Amino acid sequence: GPKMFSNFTNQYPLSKTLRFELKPVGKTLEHIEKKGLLEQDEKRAEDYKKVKKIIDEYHKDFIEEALNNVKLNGEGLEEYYELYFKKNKDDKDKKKKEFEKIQDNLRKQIVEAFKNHEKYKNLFKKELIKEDLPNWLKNSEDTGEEDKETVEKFKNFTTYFTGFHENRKNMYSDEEKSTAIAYRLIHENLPKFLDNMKVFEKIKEKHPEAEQLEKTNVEDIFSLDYFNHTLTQSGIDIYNTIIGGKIQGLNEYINLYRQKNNEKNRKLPKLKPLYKQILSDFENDEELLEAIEEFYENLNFSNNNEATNVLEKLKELLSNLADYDLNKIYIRNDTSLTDISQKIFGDWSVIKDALNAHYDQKWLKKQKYFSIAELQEALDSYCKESDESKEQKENSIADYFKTLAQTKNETDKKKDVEKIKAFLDSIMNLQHFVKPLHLVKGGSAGAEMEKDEAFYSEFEALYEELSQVIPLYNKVRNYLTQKPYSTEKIKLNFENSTLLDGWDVNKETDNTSVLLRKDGLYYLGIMNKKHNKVFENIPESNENDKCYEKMDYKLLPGANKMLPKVFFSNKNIDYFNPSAEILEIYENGTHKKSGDNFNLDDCHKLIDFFKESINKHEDWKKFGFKFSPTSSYEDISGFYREVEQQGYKISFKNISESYIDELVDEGKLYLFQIYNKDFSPYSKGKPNLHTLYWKALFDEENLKDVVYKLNGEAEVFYRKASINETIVHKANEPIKNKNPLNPKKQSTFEYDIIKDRRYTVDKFQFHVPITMNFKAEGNSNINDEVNEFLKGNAPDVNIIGIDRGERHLLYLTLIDQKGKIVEQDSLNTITNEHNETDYHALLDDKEKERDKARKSWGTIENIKELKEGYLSQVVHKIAKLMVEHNAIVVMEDLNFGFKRGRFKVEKQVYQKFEKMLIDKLNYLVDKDKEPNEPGGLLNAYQLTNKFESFQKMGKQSGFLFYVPAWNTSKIDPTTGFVNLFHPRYENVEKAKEFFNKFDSIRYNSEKDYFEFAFDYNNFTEKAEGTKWTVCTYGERIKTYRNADKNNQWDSKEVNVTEEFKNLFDEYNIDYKNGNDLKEAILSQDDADFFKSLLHLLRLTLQMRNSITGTEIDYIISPVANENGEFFDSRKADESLPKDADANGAYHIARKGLWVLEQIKQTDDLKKVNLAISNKEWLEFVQERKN
RNA sequence: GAAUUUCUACUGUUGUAGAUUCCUAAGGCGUUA
DNA sequence: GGGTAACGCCTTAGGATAAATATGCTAG
DNA sequence: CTAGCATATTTATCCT
Ligand SMILES: [Mg+2]
Ligand SMILES: [Mg+2]
Ligand SMILES: [Mg+2]
Ligand SMILES: [Mg+2]
Ligand SMILES: [Mg+2]
Ligand SMILES: [Mg+2]
Repeated sequence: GPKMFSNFTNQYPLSKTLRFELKPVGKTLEHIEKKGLLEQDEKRAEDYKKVKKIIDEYHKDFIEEALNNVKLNGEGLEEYYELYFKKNKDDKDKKKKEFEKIQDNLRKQIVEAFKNHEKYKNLFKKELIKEDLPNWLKNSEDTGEEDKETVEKFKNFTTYFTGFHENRKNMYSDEEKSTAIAYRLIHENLPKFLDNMKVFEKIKEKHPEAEQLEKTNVEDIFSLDYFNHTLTQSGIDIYNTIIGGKIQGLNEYINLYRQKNNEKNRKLPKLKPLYKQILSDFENDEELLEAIEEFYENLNFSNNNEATNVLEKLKELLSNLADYDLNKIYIRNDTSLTDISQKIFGDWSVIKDALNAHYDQKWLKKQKYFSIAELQEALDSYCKESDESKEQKENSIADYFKTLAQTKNETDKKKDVEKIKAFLDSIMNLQHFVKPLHLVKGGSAGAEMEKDEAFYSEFEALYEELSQVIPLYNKVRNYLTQKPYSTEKIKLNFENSTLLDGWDVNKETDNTSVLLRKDGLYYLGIMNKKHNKVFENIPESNENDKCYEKMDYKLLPGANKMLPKVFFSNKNIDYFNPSAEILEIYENGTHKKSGDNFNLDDCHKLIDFFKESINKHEDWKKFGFKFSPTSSYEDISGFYREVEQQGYKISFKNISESYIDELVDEGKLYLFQIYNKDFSPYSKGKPNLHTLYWKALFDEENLKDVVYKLNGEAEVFYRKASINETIVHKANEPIKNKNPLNPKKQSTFEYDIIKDRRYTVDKFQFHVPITMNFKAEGNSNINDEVNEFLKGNAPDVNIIGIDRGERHLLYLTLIDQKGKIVEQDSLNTITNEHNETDYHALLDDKEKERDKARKSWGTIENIKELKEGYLSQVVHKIAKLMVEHNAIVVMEDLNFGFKRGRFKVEKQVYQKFEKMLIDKLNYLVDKDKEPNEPGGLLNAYQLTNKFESFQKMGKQSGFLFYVPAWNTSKIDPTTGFVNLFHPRYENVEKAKEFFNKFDSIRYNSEKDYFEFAFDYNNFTEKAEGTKWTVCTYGERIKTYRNADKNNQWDSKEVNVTEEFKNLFDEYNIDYKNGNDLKEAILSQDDADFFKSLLHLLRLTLQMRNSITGTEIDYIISPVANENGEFFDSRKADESLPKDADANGAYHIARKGLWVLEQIKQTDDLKKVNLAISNKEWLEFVQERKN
């Protein structure tokens, strides 16, 4: 039943941001436009970006000025150096504790260097933008009045930089966070420095020197006590340019020195550069047409002042190549030779084989440019693999050149993209063809001897005119290829530095924002900053008139900060009058547990004082606080949690509609409507999930016991129109349906349907942060509870396995505790309550669509978005199956245990799918369940730990278990047979030794198949399982090769029994009587027979028989299971996988079953390990009795 | 040639079904012309 | 495969606040 | 000289 997840609700809190659209009401938009609140806020974005860049430059200079004067102790540096070189050993107390201690000491030294500088006192305050930044700009000579004006525009608006200052505070921190300077300089740069030191101390001390030592100080860069110099960005740059790789560097020297096999193999010791210091570093179609016409005129011209037409001049010059001497004409060694071989002979390797077999035999002295005469000589004798005895090549190179020059097509001479693209295609095809004869740069590995003047002198001047296409083609491909709509939105402030930062009643003349509600529609009023007291004094609240519902939001944000601040402030300390004992308790930190002076009595006394002060405070005693007895508090954390949980209430006050209308009309209030398509009068179906969250924020049931909290610091954005031309489906005209399974062929609408209507007009935005499970205990890691429940009670817990199939996008298999399969279904088609969608067909069609439209340069993209919008349906299906069938979910481990390629859902997409399922199961609601029923809106399931990173999650994420997908597809489902063989092919001796360890090779008189009896103990350094009996009945499909004709990736159904019979009979081997075949197979000789026998042996052991063209893909067993029956996926009994992709999901489910058995058996929970091993998995599948 | 806070599949009829945590900052890696 | 940055991913970090306090303006 | 008001800016710092 539902007992499994009934106790896994309300575990830890979550925070999410809901997005809406703001529709201005009445004269809101008119007044917004009149006061120019949109241009101002779009200019503020540019000003904010420029001032942030200026502050970044200021921080750059401060970092360069601070780290320059720091001097590390050095002895601690030597301690870190020796600890880093103490070998692997073990993670004992020393290797970890002293490592962390020295790292923290160095980091704190760097941070102390930061703090000592005078500029650090007011680096994150109003002083920075008021005085320090203008003074710093004035000091700089280059400066600029524009920069000073931009900074001065924020002289009374500094609070707008609070988030940026918080972002920039992370760099000057002690904690080991990636966004820090000390952390970088002690954890990332220094290990690279020591690695460079050790690779130098190895390679240089070896002394096989052939490079320049650069000695004829110098070596001080690599010695110790120099890490102080490379602390700044200038030092890092100096170290990198010394390393190098326009000044010669050590890395360049060593890379050039790795040749002649003296040190070439030792490429790993290559010097890695240090990491960079933190925070340190066409127009239109008319112009394109003009450039195209200019190049056309430059190409053809009008045949004036001699023939300047490059198209025919180059053709004539190439036709004249035969008359020119071939002893001085050079040819490129690049893929142009491959093209020449493919065109002249039809084989792309003839010329290269001639050059590597007849021209010379060492490393061939590889040169960039060969000579035409040498190629002619080589082609005159190329061993004539398969051709006429005498080949009429003549001047084969020149013959091919002139052939492609004129007789190839006789069509070289010639606004729409098609014509321009075809012309460009022909042009750079010709330029690629003529490129081999061009001399690249000068002094390219020698050669470049005295050239043919009469040919090459004209050729070099002719080719430069045609070489202008490459930059032209680059510009064309850069300009022509650039999405229909745009998602750039301007943030709106409404003249308030702190807007929407909080909803509290007291803090509403400062944030100038309220919520209103009427007839189930939620509005948002952002009052003008000039009149911010309009809501302070409501004239009346009579109920006869139609009334809005203004929200009375009250909150106590943080108890640990708010309580001492209010109760221990010079303004209020007299009112509350803390006793001397309480003041001493707070000062000495006795209440805190982190301090060594922890005292339960002091903490309880402070808690009692806080309770009394809260009772005294007028705005806080209205919260209706109800605390536990003070004697039950373990520490101050419990009291703070209680205050935070109970310090939040929402009430709705009634205000006249006429007052709001007058405020909107007069321009004092900007009234929007928080809108969603579920808020429309025509909406009738199930509302969106975020709409349910928003409406539950203010529900009476929710407000009785808060589950949803309205968080402050919201944002209002403005998105401009992005799509000018519209594709509109006119009204009263039938529209063809896009769903083939839909019975209704056409639909008629009495109104227009504009494509992407949300992007053709200006739309406001509203991002509302909300919190789920406000009063949650905080069990962020439910693994201990899930494991305890699974061990205690699991007679009815099923297992679900998800594997990305080769053909099927994703395959699902649900199994019991006994391994019996209940449900098998490929997730390629999702059958929801409506007609099913063939997502496999969609992706299959759209991949072809994208690859064919890429040449057309239509920026369709998609594919990714469809595959990332497909996985949402799969996540919904998985959640439904988990809730309905009481099953855990087991998946592939993509960190350690990932699979190969050639699956539809690649590793990158599968990681995102796993992340999406983890996120969904963090808070899992059903739009159909009751609000209070478990799994409903107010009692949501929480079946997964909060997601932080792919690496942080281990082998268990709550109810999701991760297993290595090693040996999950190519295993028999019935028995546990696995093909662990790695035969390969070698000489006769090793093959004969291999076949010598088979127990018994024989022919079965009955049923007409071979028996290959053996034991796994003879093969590989493993001792597991028992002796198997591999047969020759269940292996059909075989492929010849990977490419080319007469051998290809083409399936050929062949009976291995018949082929084995023919192979044995054709060398007079007798097997009719049924005798053991070990004799007469040791006859040796005829190695090809051994290759054939070994290929059949590999053939008779493959599990997955696949055909590329046809969809059939079946797994068929080579061994029987206690009844002389060989498994076959084709003739399955619905208790075994029906498909070659089903086997992976079934075996992942079985791995999860093994995980469940391990959890149940162990009595040492909260410490047990779940990472399965290959030996244990092999023993599990080969468990004899099931 | 298809409406959406936003995405995907739709017509499920001014919308249907299921995802949907947003803003800012820093760093690392990969394709290539 | 020799010392190129426009895109495309990944990692990490801060926040999702009311109230005390300092400062500018009116008034004197 | 100048008490009071209104606004902008900073601050208060649990424990797992
Ligand atoms: Mg303000
Ligand atoms: Mg709906
Ligand atoms: Mg798999
Ligand atoms: Mg498979
Ligand atoms: Mg929708
Ligand atoms: Mg769409």
